[PDB]
Amino acid sequence: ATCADGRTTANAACCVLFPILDDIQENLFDGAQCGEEVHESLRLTFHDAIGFSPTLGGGGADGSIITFDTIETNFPANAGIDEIVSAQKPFVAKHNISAGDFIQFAGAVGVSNCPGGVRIPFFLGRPDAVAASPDHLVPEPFDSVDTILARMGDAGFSAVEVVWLLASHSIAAADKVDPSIPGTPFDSTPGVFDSQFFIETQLKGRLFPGTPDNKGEVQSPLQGEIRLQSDHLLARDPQTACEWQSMVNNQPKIQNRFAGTMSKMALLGQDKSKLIDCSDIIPTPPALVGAAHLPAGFSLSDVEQACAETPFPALTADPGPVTSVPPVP
Ligand code: HEM
Ligand SMILES: [Ca+2]
Ligand SMILES: [Ca+2]
Repeated sequence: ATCADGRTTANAACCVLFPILDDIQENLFDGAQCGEEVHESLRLTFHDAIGFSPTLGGGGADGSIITFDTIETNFPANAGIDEIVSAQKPFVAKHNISAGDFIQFAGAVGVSNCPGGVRIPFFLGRPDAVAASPDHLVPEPFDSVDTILARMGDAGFSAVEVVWLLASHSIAAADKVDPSIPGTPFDSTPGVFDSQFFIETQLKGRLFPGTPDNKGEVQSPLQGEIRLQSDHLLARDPQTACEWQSMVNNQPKIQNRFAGTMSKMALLGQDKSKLIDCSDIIPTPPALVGAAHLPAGFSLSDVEQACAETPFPALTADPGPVTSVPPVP
């Protein structure tokens, strides 16, 4: 079909997304960048969609975290979901689509801004949220591996699918894990969608950045990087360790699995055959910047290998001496 300004798309219903793309790129993503706002909106897709259980209830990706912010925003697990929700609300009100659609749309666009990023399939027509999500549906970093895999399993995800989704921590920081150091990223290149997250979580920890005693934090191998307790355990648990390691220096797999599982996540509580494919609206991501590497000063011996069938790949270390990682601006 051909839309108002001559831009085209497969299905005419998708035309409404064009002016919304333009607005959010300029006014939410600070000029189509891969910074905080993108990170924040990516997180939001999860906090929305994961509110779904065949036993416990919840409408999955339905925008209920926005429509029922008052309730959900005040779940312990949704700490710091405030700003994101409050930031997207004017766009939701102003524009032409449901909150469920907007949350996933912005997330997908946001990802497409990150170097090494991938186009996430996007479908239109989620109806307004019916009710709030029930409590206890959002995984926390201090949840054990069994609790995390059970919850994600209950939502519809296998163990390997969890690992694939955690590629999101490649473009991610923390504000509330250690409040003393807001904006501390989970890997060295928070503005690039790459495998550094899967590499650097496998390294032997060295120190606590910021303060030493926080719920859901373990020692990080790098100053200016934070390691979630959960990610640390997932890189090493027999259920997830080998798949985790398989992501290392494997950009095409990372892109493929992330796009596939994100689309599955975005469809939680929904029906693909009852939506319109609006995937061609999603822009083309910039190519990957940089190659897989150990941090400077590090070597293979600093990797705590935990995949029983397959050894950790050979990676070189960055030229020079050990160094920190700036908080996310
Ligand atoms: C599976 C268990 C998971 C746990 C326990 C977990 C935990 C966390 C925690 C504690 C933070 C920091 C929040 C803060 O203190 O500010 C965070 C950030 C983030 N999470 Fe995860 N997460 C999980 C899975 C996921 C998934 C499936 C996605 C999918 C998109 C995701 C996307 C993000 C992003 C993009 C950020 C960065 C937010 C920012 O930098 O502003 N996470 N996560
Ligand atoms: Ca929801
Ligand atoms: Ca990265």
